[PDB]
Amino acid sequence: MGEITIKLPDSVKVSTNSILYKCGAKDLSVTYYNAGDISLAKLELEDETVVASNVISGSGAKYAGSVYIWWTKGKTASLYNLIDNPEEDKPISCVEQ
Amino acid sequence: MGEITIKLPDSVKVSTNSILYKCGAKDLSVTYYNAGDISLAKLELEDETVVASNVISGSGAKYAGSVYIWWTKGKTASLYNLIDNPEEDKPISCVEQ
Repeated sequence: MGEITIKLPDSVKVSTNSILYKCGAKDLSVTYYNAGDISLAKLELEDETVVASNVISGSGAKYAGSVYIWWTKGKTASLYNLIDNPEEDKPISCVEQ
Repeated sequence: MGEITIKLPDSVKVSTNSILYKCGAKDLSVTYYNAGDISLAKLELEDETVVASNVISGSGAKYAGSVYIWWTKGKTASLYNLIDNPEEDKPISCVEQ
């Protein structure tokens, strides 16, 4: 296969945005998938490839996928692994590129 | 468009399972998208159509999407809306069909 096709119950428009973030000394390729309310972000992490959904948040866009939290405020974003850091308070900082 | 294509960085196999759950007196069509670690569930809710990702859990499969929590233990599953119920403790019970 190689690809996940989610068929949406409508003719909604679907957009794909890719961003390069630099997290410390590592690269991270994140691709966003937007279709109205639906918003996914595929995190191509070294540890495991994750597809996270946009979850409830107050400021920024919080994304939840496997054990990961991808929280983006603008060009900045915080990477949380909930097993490395169950408190969700010692994130890895990333910069958009 | 009408469809979300997530292109996976590999030739992993991708499977699609659809289930009918009955939640009280309503129907719910849920489709699961599995590709290794990656696991999504499109919830075709009356309120809004949601695509949730599999998140960290201890028992069952917990899925997070928008303000929704879809938690499945077997044929049973609990639907939480975090704005209706911020405590995540008064779920709507659903039965597989």
